[PDB]
Amino acid sequence: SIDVKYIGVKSAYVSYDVQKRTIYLNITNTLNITNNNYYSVEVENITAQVQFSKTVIGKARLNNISIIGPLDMKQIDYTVPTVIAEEMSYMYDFCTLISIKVHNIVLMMQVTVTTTYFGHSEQISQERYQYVDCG
Amino acid sequence: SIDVKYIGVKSAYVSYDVQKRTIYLNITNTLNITNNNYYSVEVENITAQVQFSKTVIGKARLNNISIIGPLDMKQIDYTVPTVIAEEMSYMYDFCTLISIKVHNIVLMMQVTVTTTYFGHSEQISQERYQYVDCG
Amino acid sequence: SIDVKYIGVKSAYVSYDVQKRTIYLNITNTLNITNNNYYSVEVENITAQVQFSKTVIGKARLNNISIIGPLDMKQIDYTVPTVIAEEMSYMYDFCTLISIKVHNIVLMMQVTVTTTYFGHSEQISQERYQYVDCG
Ligand SMILES: *[C@@H]1O[C@H](CO)[C@@H](O)[C@H](O)[C@H]1NC(C)=O
Ligand SMILES: *[C@@H]1O[C@H](CO)[C@@H](O)[C@H](O)[C@H]1NC(C)=O
Ligand SMILES: *[C@@H]1O[C@H](CO)[C@@H](O)[C@H](O)[C@H]1NC(C)=O
Ligand SMILES: *[C@@H]1O[C@H](CO)[C@@H](O)[C@H](O)[C@H]1NC(C)=O
Ligand SMILES: *[C@@H]1O[C@H](CO)[C@@H](O)[C@H](O)[C@H]1NC(C)=O
Ligand SMILES: *[C@@H]1O[C@H](CO)[C@@H](O)[C@H](O)[C@H]1NC(C)=O
Ligand SMILES: *[C@@H]1O[C@H](CO)[C@@H](O)[C@H](O)[C@H]1NC(C)=O
Ligand SMILES: *[C@@H]1O[C@H](CO)[C@@H](O)[C@H](O)[C@H]1NC(C)=O
Ligand SMILES: *[C@@H]1O[C@H](CO)[C@@H](O)[C@H](O)[C@H]1NC(C)=O
Ligand SMILES: *[C@@H]1O[C@H](CO)[C@@H](O)[C@H](O)[C@H]1NC(C)=O
Ligand SMILES: *[C@@H]1O[C@H](CO)[C@@H](O)[C@H](O)[C@H]1NC(C)=O
Ligand SMILES: *[C@@H]1O[C@H](CO)[C@@H](O)[C@H](O)[C@H]1NC(C)=O
Repeated sequence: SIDVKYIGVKSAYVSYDVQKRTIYLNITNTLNITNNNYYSVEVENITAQVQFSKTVIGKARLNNISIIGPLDMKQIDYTVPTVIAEEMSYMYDFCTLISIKVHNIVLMMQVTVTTTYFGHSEQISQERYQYVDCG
Repeated sequence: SIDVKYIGVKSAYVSYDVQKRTIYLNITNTLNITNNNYYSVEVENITAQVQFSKTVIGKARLNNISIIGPLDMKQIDYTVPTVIAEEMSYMYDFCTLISIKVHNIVLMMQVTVTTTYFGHSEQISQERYQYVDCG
Repeated sequence: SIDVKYIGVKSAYVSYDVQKRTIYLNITNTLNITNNNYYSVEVENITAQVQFSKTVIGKARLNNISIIGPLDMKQIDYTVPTVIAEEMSYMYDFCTLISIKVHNIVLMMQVTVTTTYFGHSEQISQERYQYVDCG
């Protein structure tokens, strides 16, 4: 990345801003902007690139061979009982939340067992989070 | 990365800002901006790049071979009972939260068993968090 | 990275700012800005790069071989009972939170078993945290 910007409200190169209930009288504004941008990003000069994978098996006895990749979830139990017994009561639940395994952003790249790779990998995440808002 | 910016409210190269209830009279503003940017990022000059992987097995006896990658979750139990018994009571739950395994940002890169790689890996995360807001 | 900036409210190269209830009279502002930026970042000059992995097995007897990567979670138990018995009572729970394994930012890079890599790895995280706000 080159230019990553997070701005809460207002982003401006030039901002002539006047707010409310304001007197803006007898103003002479002169502005000259000579802006130039030159970009040379991700230039590659490879005369020879070689990726080689070789597997050779000869008169071999293989048994009980197990290969497991990443992210192996096994024998997982969730138990969230919710028992509510009432007896001449006044129940007032305004905003009650029961969240189980809530995912917002899941970015996965090159999650493998055997990988051979060359170059650039980029991940960018921007957000403005707000889970619960009870007024 | 080159230029990473976090700004809460206002980002400006030039900001002529006037707020409320203001008198802005008899003003002469003159502005000249000669801005130049030159960027030479991620330039690679490789005459010869070689990646080599070789596996050779000869008259070999392999048994009980186990390979497990990362992120191995096994035999995980969650138990969150919620028993509520009422007897002539006044229940007032305004904002009650029960959160189990809540994920917001999960970025995964090159999570493997065997990896051969070359270059640049970049991860950028920006956020403005707010979980619970009870007014 | 080159330029990492965190700013709470206001970021400005030039800020002519006038607040409220202000008298701004008889002002002569003259501004000249000659700004130049030159960037030469991440330049690589490799005549020959070699990565080599070789495995050779000969008349070998292998047994009970176990390889486990990172992040191995096994036999994990969570138990959070919540028993509430009422008897002519007045329950007032404004903002009660029960959080179990709450993740906000999880960035993972090159979490492997065997890794061969070359270059640049960058991780940048910016946030403005606020978990609980009970007014
Ligand atoms: C604004 O400029 C004009 C022309 O220069 C002038 O006649 C006028 O009086 C100015 N305003 C005030 C409030 O003086
Ligand atoms: C920008 O404009 C102003 C306005 O008169 C002038 O004086 C200045 O020479 C200009 N600059 C360029 C680089 O054109
Ligand atoms: C890539 O092309 C040629 C061959 O290597 C080289 O002379 C040139 O300078 C390179 N270009 C850049 C932008 O580096
Ligand atoms: C391992 O080998 C034994 C006997 O050779 C077999 O009973 C067992 O099932 C094998 N393991 C697996 C996971 O299959
Ligand atoms: C603003 O400028 C004009 C012209 O120069 C002038 O006549 C006027 O009196 C000025 N304003 C005030 C409040 O003096
Ligand atoms: C910018 O503009 C002002 C306005 O008169 C001028 O005096 C100055 O020479 C200018 N500069 C350039 C670099 O153009
Ligand atoms: C890459 O290209 C040629 C070959 O190595 C070299 O002369 C040149 O200076 C390089 N370019 C840059 C921008 O470094
Ligand atoms: C290991 O080998 C024994 C006998 O050789 C077998 O019973 C067992 O199942 C093997 N282990 C696995 C995990 O399969
Ligand atoms: C502002 O400038 C003008 C012109 O130079 C002048 O006539 C006026 O009196 C000034 N303002 C005040 C409040 O003196
Ligand atoms: C910037 O502008 C001012 C305005 O008169 C001028 O005096 C100065 O020479 C200028 N500088 C450049 C570098 O252009
Ligand atoms: C890379 O390219 C050539 C080959 O090594 C070298 O002469 C040049 O100075 C290098 N470029 C940079 C920007 O260092
Ligand atoms: C280790 O070997 C014994 C006998 O050789 C076998 O019973 C056992 O299961 C092996 N271990 C594993 C983890 O398989």
